[PDB]
Amino acid sequence: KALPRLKQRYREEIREALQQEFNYANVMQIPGVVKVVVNMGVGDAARDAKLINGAINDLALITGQKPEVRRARKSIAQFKLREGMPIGARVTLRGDRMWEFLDRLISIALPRIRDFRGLSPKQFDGTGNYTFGLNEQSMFHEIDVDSIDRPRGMDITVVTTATNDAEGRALLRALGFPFKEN
RNA sequence: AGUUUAACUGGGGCGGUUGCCUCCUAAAAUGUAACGGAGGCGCCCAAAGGUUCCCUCAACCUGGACGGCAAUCAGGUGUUGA
Repeated sequence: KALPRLKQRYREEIREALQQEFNYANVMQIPGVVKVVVNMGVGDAARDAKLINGAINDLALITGQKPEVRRARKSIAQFKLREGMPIGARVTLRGDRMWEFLDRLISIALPRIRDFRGLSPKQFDGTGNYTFGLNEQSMFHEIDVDSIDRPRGMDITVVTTATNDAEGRALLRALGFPFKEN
């Protein structure tokens, strides 16, 4: 029909490749990309919550979704933080938007960041769910670079049905993630 | 000039206290004294009430850019210690 590039590639070849690398007794034990979450934790919004709107605009122009403004769970004296205030913009991404954002990320943004010597393959939680982070936003072409007054990084996590870092790493590298060899 | 100027009080005075709520004392019903042991109240909320629906934390582990023990994100453990 009109499936995303990455998704048709996934269910055409990557599933079989993962089966070969890990002979799974059941097809439903195959790893799959559940979701990707883009956090934009901005703790600098406590003193002034005017940076959160820029975080929102950035995440929207990146992913395609209005983010969820994560109110603080707790007040912290050191971080100048009360409860309930806007610290962080989260976007959950599932399905077609997820696959499209991953293709965009891989094929555009990661080679667009300065001095891209790869992403660490050790950055797995222990359940085949990856998480890396960025220090800025201009790596996404969707943003007008002239309109970037403040750098605003993020934490991108890719959570999968994999049950270990090995299968997760296989899946991500098959999708085409830049895992440097260390 | 007429009068008032409290009481409890291990004598009285000084000090402290005086009403309400919670615990212990209190002896497994209730209740139970002491200038016995500890605290709190003299409000707040127009939602912090009503109802319908939904959810389940804290803590810990692991991974994560600033981010640090601890901000927000992900996964897991977690039947309750929040």
